[PDB]
Amino acid sequence: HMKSKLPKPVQDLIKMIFDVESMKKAMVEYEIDLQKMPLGKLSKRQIQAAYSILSEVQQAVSQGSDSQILDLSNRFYTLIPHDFGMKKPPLLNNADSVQAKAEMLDNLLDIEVAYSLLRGGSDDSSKDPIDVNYEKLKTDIKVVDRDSEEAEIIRKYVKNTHATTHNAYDLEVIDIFKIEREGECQRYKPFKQLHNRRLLWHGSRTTNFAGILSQGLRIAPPEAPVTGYMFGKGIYFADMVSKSANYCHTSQGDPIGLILLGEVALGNMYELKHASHISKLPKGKHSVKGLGKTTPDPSANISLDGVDVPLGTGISSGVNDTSLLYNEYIVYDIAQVNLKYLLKLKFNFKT
Ligand SMILES: C[C@@H]1Oc2ccc(CN3CC=C(c4ccc(Cl)cc4)CC3)cc2NC1=O
Repeated sequence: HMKSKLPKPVQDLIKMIFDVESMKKAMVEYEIDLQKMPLGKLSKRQIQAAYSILSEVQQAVSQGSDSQILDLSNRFYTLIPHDFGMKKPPLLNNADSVQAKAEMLDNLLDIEVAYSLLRGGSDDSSKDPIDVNYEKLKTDIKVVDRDSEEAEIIRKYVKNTHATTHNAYDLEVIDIFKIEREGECQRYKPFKQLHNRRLLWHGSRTTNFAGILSQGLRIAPPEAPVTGYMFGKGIYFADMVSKSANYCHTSQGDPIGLILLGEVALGNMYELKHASHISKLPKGKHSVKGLGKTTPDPSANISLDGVDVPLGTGISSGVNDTSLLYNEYIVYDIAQVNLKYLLKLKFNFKT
């Protein structure tokens, strides 16, 4: 084949995210039986059916028996075969059960997209599959020069926002990509001048990124239990790189991860200290801010192409009795996010 003219870092990026073995590895991590539910059998309608049962389970939890909880638990495992042998799976009887399975199903929606891109489309042996797969993403991906101002700013953001309670590892930036998803700037237009636009982190596991690049960040579907998420069904962001880096789920067994920087239009924030499982905002609000005990120092704010970058070192917010150590930001309209960069990071585990 024609061997591909993309920069090496972009080629390695494409390789990372279309890797089928990594998809399978995520699936066995969630304890999915690949014999009964293989990658090629994953479907949106089965995932949705499973979210519905999970909603039924949330119901029965909110209103207190181990009798009835069993039936519902079993129905969930019927739709998403798990790896338990001649079994009796564990009972899904609490809110952690519901959170953990909802998060798993969210992930499967991204994995199904990646796999379906990989298996739809056309097969031409005279083309580099790196080029073929790049094209499937409908995203322009550039290498940001190590020496530019934007790279300096981004590297300072990484450097200053690593939380002390997340110090079992530290981070090196391997590559910085400037990314532009087709149509997304257009989607963003009504928000592009809202007040309180901010450049924020979103980390995810590398097997989500084909999904994220091809479809954007998305909100969980109507079947998903709103209770499965601390601030209900929106798109979540952090201002501390280490908070988002934790969602990469890297390890000694795989210490390379990916994390996004997005322009997020926050406008009038609804400030909350504790769980609130909503699907719509009260009138007048554009986002939720989960108030952290620690914040990047407000006076160290820098502007990048007109957007605030909260890269100050962590100081006390002053906020008293909060469920959150660090800030969280949630929007409930996909159109309020314009993805700007993708970082590839090395995690150095100090354990
Ligand atoms: C700070 C922020 O917090 C997170 C919370 C949850 C995730 C995991 N993602 C997994 C799957 C998602 C998804 C996929 C497809 C659809 Cl259709 C809807 C939602 C979005 C959520 C990551 C983060 N990362 C953070 O940094």
